[PDB]
Amino acid sequence: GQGEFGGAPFKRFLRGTRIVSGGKLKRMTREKAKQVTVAGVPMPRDAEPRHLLVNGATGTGKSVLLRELAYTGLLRGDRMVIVDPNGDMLSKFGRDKDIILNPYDQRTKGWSFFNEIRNDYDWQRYALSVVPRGKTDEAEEWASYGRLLLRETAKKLALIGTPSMRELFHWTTIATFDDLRGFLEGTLAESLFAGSNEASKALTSARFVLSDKLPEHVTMPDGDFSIRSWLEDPNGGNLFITWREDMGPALRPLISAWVDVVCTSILSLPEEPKRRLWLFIDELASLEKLASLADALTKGRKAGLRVVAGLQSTSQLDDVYGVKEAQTLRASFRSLVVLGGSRTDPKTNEDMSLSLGEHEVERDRALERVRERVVMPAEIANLPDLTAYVGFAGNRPIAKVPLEIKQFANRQPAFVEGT
Amino acid sequence: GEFGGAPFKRFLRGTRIVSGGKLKRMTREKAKQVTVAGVPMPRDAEPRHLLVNGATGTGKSVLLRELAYTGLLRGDRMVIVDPNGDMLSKFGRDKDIILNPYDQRTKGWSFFNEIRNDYDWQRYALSVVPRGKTDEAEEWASYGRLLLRETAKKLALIGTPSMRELFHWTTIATFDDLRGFLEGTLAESLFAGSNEASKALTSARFVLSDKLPEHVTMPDGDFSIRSWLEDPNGGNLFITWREDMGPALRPLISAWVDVVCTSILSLPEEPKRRLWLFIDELASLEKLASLADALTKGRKAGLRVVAGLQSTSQLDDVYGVKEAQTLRASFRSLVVLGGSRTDPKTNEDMSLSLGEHEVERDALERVRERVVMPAEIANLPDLTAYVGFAGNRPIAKVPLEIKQFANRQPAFVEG
Amino acid sequence: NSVGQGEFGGAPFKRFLRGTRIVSGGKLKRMTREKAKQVTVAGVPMPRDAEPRHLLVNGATGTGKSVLLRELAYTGLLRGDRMVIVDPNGDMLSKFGRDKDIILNPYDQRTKGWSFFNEIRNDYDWQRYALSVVPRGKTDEAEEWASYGRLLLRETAKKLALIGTPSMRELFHWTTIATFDDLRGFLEGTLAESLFAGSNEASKALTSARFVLSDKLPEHVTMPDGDFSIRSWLEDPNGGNLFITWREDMGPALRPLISAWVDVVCTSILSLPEEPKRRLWLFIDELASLEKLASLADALTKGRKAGLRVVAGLQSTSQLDDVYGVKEAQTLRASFRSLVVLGGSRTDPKTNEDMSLSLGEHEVERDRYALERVRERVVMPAEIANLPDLTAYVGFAGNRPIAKVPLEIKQFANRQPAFVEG
Amino acid sequence: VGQGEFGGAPFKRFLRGTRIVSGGKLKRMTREKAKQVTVAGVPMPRDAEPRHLLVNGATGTGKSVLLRELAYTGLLRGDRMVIVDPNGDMLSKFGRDKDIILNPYDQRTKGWSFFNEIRNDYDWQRYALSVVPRGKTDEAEEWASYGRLLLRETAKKLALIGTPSMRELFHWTTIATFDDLRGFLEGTLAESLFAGSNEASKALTSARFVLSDKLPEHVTMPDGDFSIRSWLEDPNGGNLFITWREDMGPALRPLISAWVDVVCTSILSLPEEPKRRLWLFIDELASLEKLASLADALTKGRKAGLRVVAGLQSTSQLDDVYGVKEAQTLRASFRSLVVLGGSRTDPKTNEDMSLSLGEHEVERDRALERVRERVVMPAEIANLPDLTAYVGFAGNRPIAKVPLEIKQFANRQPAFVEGT
Repeated sequence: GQGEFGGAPFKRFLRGTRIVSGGKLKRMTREKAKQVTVAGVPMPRDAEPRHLLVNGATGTGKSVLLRELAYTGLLRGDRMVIVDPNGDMLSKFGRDKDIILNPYDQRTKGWSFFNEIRNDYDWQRYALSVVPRGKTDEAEEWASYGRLLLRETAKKLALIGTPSMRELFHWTTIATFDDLRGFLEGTLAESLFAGSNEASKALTSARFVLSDKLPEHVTMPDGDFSIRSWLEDPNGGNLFITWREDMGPALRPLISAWVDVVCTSILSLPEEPKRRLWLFIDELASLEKLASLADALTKGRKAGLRVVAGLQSTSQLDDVYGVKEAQTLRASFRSLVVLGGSRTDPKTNEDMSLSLGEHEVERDRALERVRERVVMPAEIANLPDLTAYVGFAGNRPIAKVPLEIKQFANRQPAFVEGT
Repeated sequence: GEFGGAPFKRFLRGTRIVSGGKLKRMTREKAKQVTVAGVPMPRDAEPRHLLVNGATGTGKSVLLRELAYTGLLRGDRMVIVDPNGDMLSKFGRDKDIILNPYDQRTKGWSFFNEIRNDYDWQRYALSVVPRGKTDEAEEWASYGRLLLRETAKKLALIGTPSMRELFHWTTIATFDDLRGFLEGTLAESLFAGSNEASKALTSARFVLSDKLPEHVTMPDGDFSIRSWLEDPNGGNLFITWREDMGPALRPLISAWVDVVCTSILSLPEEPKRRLWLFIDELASLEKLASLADALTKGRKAGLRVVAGLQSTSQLDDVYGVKEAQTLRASFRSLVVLGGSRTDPKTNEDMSLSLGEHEVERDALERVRERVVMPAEIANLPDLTAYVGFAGNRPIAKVPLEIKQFANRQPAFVEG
Repeated sequence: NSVGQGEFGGAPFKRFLRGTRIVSGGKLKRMTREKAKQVTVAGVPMPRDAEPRHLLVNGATGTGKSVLLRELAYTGLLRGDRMVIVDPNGDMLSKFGRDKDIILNPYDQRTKGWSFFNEIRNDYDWQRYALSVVPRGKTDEAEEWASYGRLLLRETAKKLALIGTPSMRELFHWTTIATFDDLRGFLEGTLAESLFAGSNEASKALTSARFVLSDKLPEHVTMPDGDFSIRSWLEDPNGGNLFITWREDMGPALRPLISAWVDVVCTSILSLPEEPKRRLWLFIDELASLEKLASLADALTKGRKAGLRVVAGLQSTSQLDDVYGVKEAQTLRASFRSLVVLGGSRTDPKTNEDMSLSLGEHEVERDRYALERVRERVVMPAEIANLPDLTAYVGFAGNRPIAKVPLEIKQFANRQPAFVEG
Repeated sequence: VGQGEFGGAPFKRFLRGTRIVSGGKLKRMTREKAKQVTVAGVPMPRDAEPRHLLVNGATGTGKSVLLRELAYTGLLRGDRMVIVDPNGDMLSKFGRDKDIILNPYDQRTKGWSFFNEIRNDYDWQRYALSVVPRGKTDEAEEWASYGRLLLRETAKKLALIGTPSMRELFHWTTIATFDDLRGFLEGTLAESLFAGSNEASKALTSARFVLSDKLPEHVTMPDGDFSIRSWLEDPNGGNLFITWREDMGPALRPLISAWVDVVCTSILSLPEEPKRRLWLFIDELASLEKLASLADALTKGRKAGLRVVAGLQSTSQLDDVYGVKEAQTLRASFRSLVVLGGSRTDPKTNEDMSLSLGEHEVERDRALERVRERVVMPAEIANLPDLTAYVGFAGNRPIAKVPLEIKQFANRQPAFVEGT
């Protein structure tokens, strides 16, 4: 037990979590093939499609660690989608062949979920992306009505030839109740939304849900861009989802929609043994409760999906997905990075400490067997910023390593106001 | 050697851990057996079920594949909830069955094919409309089943057991027309008379509009899962689906699994019958109405259930904390492939399930400790499992072997 | 350290101080052995004074609960005791059923004819047995509806009995088939006339009642009719034993009917005339499979004068919480004074900890090679998780030590067919 | 060197916490000059009487025996008392000729209706609170609230028009048509409150249902002019036995609860009488409804000389009736405790009773060691032989494990006498 373990040195390590020096770990994870790095430590190739969760408070260095991972991944020639706040990564790594999705950036592609519909089963599939899962069981009940209204109205507008978001928005939120009812006639939603006060209530509810989710889909520049098509296009570049932060709350549902689209879509890609696709989520708890994320993290190995998500508050993720599902979600990331919580959040520091784990050891007093936290909650609360604990999936020791704020030159403007 | 902690002088009580080899030696029996991570399964443990708990990528599919394989080598019949037809492509024989609305080789089916007696109506309505997540959601499901069983019962009477017609009436016909159709059935007056009754009907329509879709588009036929179970030949059943269509087929796939679960309870007394039920992921299905009884009352029918579980937290979400516990407790044998290090709560849970032991070491010292620390589970290499069979048997840390199986058929064939 | 050797799975000790004492099966049999004729629990004679304080048999599936209950019932029959048995698949009926015994199973040729009408003696019996037909709601709201259902039930049935037509078919028609309006008219003249009319709330209440009754009454309607009265049967000294059977593929459908019968028994014994020598057993295979009974609790608490002895199996304490709710489920379990632990599954460490705790700890002094005082579980949760099947921990009420004893699968020949299609 | 009363290891010195003493030693300590009542043979400190006693124990542990002994010794002292007496057991043993009986189905019962307790105008809500006890849930209590409004206004009017009939009250509140009731209510405070919107109609409907559940037994109750308030004030009044045959417990639950609550509110109005001593025996606290006045009676009845003794078989059941918070406050209102032990099937309760008994800090030989431990382990409570109790009086008194004696009492009267 060396100067890597912050506690008392020991004679022998019995069981539990082993802690090693940053150098030792880099030595251990170093592999023949080209690798991406996590805080200077090469990531085991087999760990990539098992995902990485970067947990740490504000200012701890999450964006720095994600920037480095994206970079080294780019150096290896990997394709990737990046939920990029303020277009930071777009400005540093954006190539000419790359895509931009941002309703207010002039360089943005034109799109509407209509562009992702291939089969009839895709209507509900993407209605689930446009209208994410409700926060509460009741909110999800409403969302359920909203999706019905959405998929039926949209399916019809597509049939009559005018797949216009402006139209869809008019019918679902502007047309009088009765006119809407009439428009619905002939669709699976005709009768379901009529006959009782309950049915009328369900319709009213659906209207309200769509009135909240659709707005930005409307104002979003039209085009033929298809995320599904883009994913299949080998020569497709990388996708940068950007937005100015003063408009985060407004774009929350559109951005969530795009992330979810990617998540469901990869499950439809043709068997491609060599494909490697990254999905960078700056902050997992800032998006809405996504419907397909969980499955993408569990079933996207065949598609070569590699998800890297930052999380500033485990508590916020519980608020968004609910406690049970938030745990299942976090449990779907096999590799972890702890940047530490704030000393104002002892509950999170304990969680991170627990996550890192205990070790059983023998020390010279004869000999004493002692179980202890490899990293105490207090050590985490006092972690200097830009310092991280790296715990890759499987039987690997953890290591306290420092993050380096590499400098990257602006290869492109982060934002270009759309006219 | 096998115990990760400090070696000891004497074992007193609790969980005994043993080497993989020693366990194989202990579990080894005369009769032909199936294997769990290479460990022969005690014959008596088969009908007491096995729960394979482990995070993503820990090797659950591999373990279930081995188990199924060895059970096949023994000539055992089985039903397999098979995602992407992986097991169908490897073990599907020519006499075997396929249930998949989008696969050309699928059998035709509608729950109507399972009705023999009058009580079967509610029995299978429970399959088509699984238990609600919440008490309120189950209240609506309850109305949905009423509307379903009464509508379906009448169609069967007039001679038109059409899934298409069922769907029409339950969700397309106008409120008033449906009302008229229901006249003469037990649901006539129950759905009329007050706002509350109208609300109930509306709720029913919505439930059925969510559950029935895939039953309607399902290629129709005369195939009966009950008749299948009785048929000594029958073959094996592979319930497949392409994963990009999982969420849409969730209710139909759940319906089939539940149909099996209730149906075995009606099978004629058959002492040597052996039937396996492989569920890739228990928490991905809806809250099944008959699983629990099937796990508790299926010994006489020879039902052997093997279910994977990636998140205990997710099962709680689907069944509720109380009922999920009862459900997990219904499996007598356990396998732990370990949680992620991002889920310390689950590692603690598996550690606790593995158990403590009281031991003497060193003026000797008496100590109680976990045979397997939560931290040992979080650092478990993938394809490594802890096998804890039912009864008084020690546990063992054994490696899983990725056996290679050649494709003896195509996983999916579009219709 | 010449103590704890053999019985106690932990380290042998010098002196026992306080807490739970564990003894060998042989020694317990020695200690509970009594002069009078006794029934046995896993081969251990049950203290006579413990009989009317009830027994809870807790254990996961396959642990041997049925074997234990079978043994207890058998030894009780050898002593000539009367008993009611909730008998799944008529297993006990097939082995212990005699000619003078009764059967209640709507689909068995041998069943007696019955309807709750047969139990009405006084005016207060209408609500009393309405509580049996319509068990307590799972939730507060569900119970509110059941409440409206009992109101609709007792008033409708009361009138049918008055006009001379006590028909379950007529009762079912009015309560769930007749139109809202006709029902209202039928109710005119009854206590339910105006309670179900006048506002949307009242209409909603009526609608709710209809639904409850639509769920509960079915099997009562199809139940072969007759004049058999469980109350009269209990009072009949020469009455035999009652077997409540059903084929398991029909358990769910029969749940409310069977629950009704069990509850009828529980309320009725409280009305039995004082008979100091009366001994009546109630065997419940699985307590959590029945509905939330309205009278079980009082029967477990106030039935000693009637000579009521209840033996209930329980596979999941969690399932019981789900049926009765956590508070009431605890109170219910606490109503049984003697306990048997057949051990949970290793997949359920929470129940094993529960069972371990229930068995209790002991404080003991041990030689360190200078004495050490230590508190510990007599039985570790892990010991319960590794308990071989057909093994039980018997803990009788009062100051009795516990013992780890094996269950013997005694063989009984079929003295009658389990089920006879009707 | 710690002695035979503490079940654990003997110790050198006692430092702090709960002291356990032998039964004999405690009797010696609590023994007083004045005449006393006994708890499991232990004389009860006179100052502990008006601070109440809670007898906690599973079924068959001996609660009824203990309460019977207490009542008996209280009678020997000439104390007046109200007894919630199941099956008339105590009535049959201690019932004198001058005593009162309240039981709708016993021929010896007095005639009564809550109308008999109304003196002032504020008594209408006061006793409506007795007839319609607190709701189990916040919503149930909202309905109960509407029920009390309907009850007090309807009853107030019937009293005015001269026909204070329970049958009339019941007709209007649950039989008359919605509209007729509305008309009857015109002119009362409830006229407009129950009209004007769907919400108002819903409230009225709710009230009807509540009353339909609570009033039945009040209607069938033999009428008479007996007043519990007047009885309490009557010096020469005897004792009151509230009896019922157990097969009718559920049906009588609301009526019996009403009577118990009537007593609880009523003593708060009794004239200042320094020498008054009145006992209230409740066989099982959690079997009654959620009483509205019990709490105040336990807290403000010392001036009236109220002494409450209540049995409690399940603390969990009391939580169910009163709610966890209020149930705790209620139990905390009893200053003296008796533990007869839980069942071994209820380790949670045994831990509760163990904790209640408390720990002690002690010094033992084994250099000396300071140790904190439970005076009574949860396991000792689970193995407690029946008819054995731990007595812990209020204040700074040690506890003691004492056995209960099943004294025999001869039937001085029939327990029940079929009405009519």
